[PDB]
Amino acid sequence: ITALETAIILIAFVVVASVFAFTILSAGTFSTERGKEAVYAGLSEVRSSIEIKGSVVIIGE
Amino acid sequence: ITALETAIILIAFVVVASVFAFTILSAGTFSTERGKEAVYAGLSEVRSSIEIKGSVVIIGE
Repeated sequence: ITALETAIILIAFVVVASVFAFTILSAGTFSTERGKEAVYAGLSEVRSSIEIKGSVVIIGE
Repeated sequence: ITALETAIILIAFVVVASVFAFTILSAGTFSTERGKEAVYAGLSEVRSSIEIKGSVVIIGE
């Protein structure tokens, strides 16, 4: 009889593998998305800056 | 392939998987500490200089 029952365990191991595979795919997309987001944020930080030109003290009276 | 034997191999693979994971955890902690210690040691050496101020005097006898 080790054939009809053999099918049943076979199906169960397939299903859990597929569901497990489903979750890795979703997790991978999220993780890589955050990675590129950090690089773009870092570059914009360095590029921004400000310079100075002159110094005048006036008096209203 | 009845279910009875299938359980036993399952347990064995989990245990070796667990035991291997524990070793990685401990190993990673040690390596991290040594890397941290190297940076502190390097910084201290660079900042430990000495100067000479004034002239040099010879006392004859």
